[PDB]
Amino acid sequence: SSYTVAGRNVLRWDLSPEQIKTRTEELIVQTKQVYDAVGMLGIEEVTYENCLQALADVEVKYIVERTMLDFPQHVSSDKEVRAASTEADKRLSRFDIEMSMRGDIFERIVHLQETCDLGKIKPEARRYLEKSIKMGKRNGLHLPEQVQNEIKSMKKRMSELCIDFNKNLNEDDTFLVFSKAELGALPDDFIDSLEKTDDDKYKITLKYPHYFPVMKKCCIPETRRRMEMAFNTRCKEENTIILQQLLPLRTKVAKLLGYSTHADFVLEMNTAKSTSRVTAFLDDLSQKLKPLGEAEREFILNLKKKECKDRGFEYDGKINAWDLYYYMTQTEELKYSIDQEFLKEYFPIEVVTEGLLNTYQELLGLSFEQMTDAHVWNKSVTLYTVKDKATGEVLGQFYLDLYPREGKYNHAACFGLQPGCLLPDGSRMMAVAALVVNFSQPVAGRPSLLRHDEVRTYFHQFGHVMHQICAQTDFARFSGTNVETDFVEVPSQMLENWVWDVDSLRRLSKHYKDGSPIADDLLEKLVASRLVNTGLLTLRQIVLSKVDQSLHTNTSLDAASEYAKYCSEILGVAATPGTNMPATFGHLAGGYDGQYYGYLWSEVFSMDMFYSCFKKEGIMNPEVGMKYRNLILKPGGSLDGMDMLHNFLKREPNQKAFLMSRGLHA
Ligand SMILES: [Cl-]
Ligand SMILES: [Zn+2]
Repeated sequence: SSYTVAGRNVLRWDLSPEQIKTRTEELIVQTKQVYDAVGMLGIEEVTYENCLQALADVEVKYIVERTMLDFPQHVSSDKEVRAASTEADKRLSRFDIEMSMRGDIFERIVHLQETCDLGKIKPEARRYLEKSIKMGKRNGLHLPEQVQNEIKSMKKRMSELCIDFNKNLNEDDTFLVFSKAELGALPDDFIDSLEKTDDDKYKITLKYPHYFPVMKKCCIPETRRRMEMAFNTRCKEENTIILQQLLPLRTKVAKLLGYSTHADFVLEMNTAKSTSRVTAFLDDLSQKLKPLGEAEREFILNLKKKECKDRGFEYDGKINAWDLYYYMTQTEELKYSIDQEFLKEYFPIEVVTEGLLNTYQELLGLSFEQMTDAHVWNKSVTLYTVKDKATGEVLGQFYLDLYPREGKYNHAACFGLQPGCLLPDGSRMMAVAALVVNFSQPVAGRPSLLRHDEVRTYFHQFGHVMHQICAQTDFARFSGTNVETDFVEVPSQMLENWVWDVDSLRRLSKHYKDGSPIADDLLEKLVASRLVNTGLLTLRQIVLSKVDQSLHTNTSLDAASEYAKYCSEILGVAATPGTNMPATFGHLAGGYDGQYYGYLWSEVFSMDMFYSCFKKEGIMNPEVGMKYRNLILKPGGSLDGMDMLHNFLKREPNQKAFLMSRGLHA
């Protein structure tokens, strides 16, 4: 039933290494049986029930079983279960490539479109049919069989390269060792948490909770230099080898499919449509931010000269990559009176989580209840059940996995586990999501204290959770977050706006000892500090967006060189010789390849919506929140992104709101 919880979460995290391997093969047997059945049908005999429905039914069954097999590599504490899940993921990705490239299925899907009365099927059924054919042509099934086989050969190779690129980064355990003197100006609560080694020194990993606090706060520039050198050479040798194979393969395949470049190939499936529009979007936006960057660079450089004079260090006359976060943090302290180590005392994990959940219950018309003694992949992970408030309909569940450990995904993300789609049964399948982040854990009496950007990250991922859960579609491939890649960061970045509002921030905050609120004064300063460093922060995102495009267009260019070019030309902060940032750039192997612009692309749509509707009619208004839920979250990828923006805005979007959020004009 669509009004109940029990029996609707089919997922299990019991699995032994043998159980993953055996179920991978079983799943392939069961799924291939359906594709064989559809392929065996005569061309004249195919119909909705035995071809279209049969494939869509098995897609649901496949995707659900697959996430019990491919997800444990990201969250299990057992190393052997992670490797089995990894090897399962590689196998199943080769299986996907085989089924996607079957000419007999593609032949029958095309025949069904010409002969079937397209007006009698649902609009999303027409979409399934149009997209399935589009995929077929994008997999080269219109080309000769000898070309198809070559394309297949390279796609299997590219899959394994992509999986190896990210595995190398998650499995990395590079550390550096420093004395107490070398970690100067880092707080005691940071340094006491670190592991002591021989010769009374401390161990610093290159993880996000270690790296950024050192680069932000450490006052010894040699320490910052060594940490940045280490961070931007993680997996250098092995992932440089991967990129040198990966990028030319992407080109070679794209050219065989009839595209000039790989960037052109991916852009066709995005709201931006074409690489010309992306290049124009980034160059135009780079131009507008240029004066902000020039001003921010000049203030930072003056500030360095003062600190170098005061502390008596040598002054090299430039902003190095290792100086960038340090003086950006310091600019925030001087201009907005914000100490992030003071401010986090007001954001304890329990108070933030409660505040976050209360915010979006009210806004989106939902009810969350935590489940007790829930089946989970770790003791520290919790499970919540999402209900519609008015109807009482059970929309989905989400897991919260907030704390770091050995083997876990290093970065912030949201994973789709179950789609919110129709079954063969006729009933609705319950959506399931996992919020994955890395904030400190409670030590003794001191609880987990969140910095403001950690709260924002928490809100970011919860935007993906709500998208995954509120999305109700007929078919599995359109459900949840399966939208255009350059649209998928609309719902996530949207929710970040509630972390820059005074009323919302007061609702999210409480001091951990005495329970006092943040001062009215300091809340104004926090909301006003949104603009601080915005030039260089946005300019860095343009560098990455530009690099990502360049590496997927002209693929006879050195990746590190290309990064250093845009670093100097756009950001005005040089990449340090010997470091290759692209080799660490996990988005290039995690499905944002040629699509990293999508963050900035989406932020235009998120700000335009936030300013035009939410900020006008009150940011906690249920009618606007329900209008957002129904028009943006609910359809999933069953409609185009730009149509879903049109339905909400009643017009095409524009950059006015985005530009106002940066402090510009048009
Ligand atoms: Cl052949
Ligand atoms: Zn995101």
